[PDB]
Amino acid sequence: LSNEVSTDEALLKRYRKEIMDLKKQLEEVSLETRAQAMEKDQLEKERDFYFGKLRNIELICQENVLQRIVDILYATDEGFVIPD
Amino acid sequence: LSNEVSTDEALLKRYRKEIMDLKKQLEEVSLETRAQAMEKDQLEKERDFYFGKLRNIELICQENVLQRIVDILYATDEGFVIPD
Repeated sequence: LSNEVSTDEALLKRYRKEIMDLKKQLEEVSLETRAQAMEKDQLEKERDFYFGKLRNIELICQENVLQRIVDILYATDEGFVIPD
Repeated sequence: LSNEVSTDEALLKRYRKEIMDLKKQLEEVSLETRAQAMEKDQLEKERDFYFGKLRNIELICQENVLQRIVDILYATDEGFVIPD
């Protein structure tokens, strides 16, 4: 329990300022989340853009230099690998 | 200007509840932003994982079925294309 004895007007003024600051923060974080979501969608489109080529390259090597192109498709690259 | 005449205690109680709700919202949006940032990093690693294969496949086709593998690398795929 604080030993400060504030007036009711001063505490109301403090609460209005905290509410104002919290609303400003909430809208800023919400707008940043929207911008980060759009950059996340762009990264996903680029990922699917790249994978669409690897998938078609695998189909070309399947029906038949061409050999080690397959090894790259299923190679472990820095902790990640495409399973069978 | 509202025609309501509230007591100072009732308005303080209302302000404390709004501050409590705003702080809860701010922490929830902040935690969601952290989770979305981790999923965004995973998408970026997967994108770079895929591109690392396309880059090495281009190097293999450069030094020399192999023909149309290059066409796929530089093909326009649903509004996106890798420039020269």
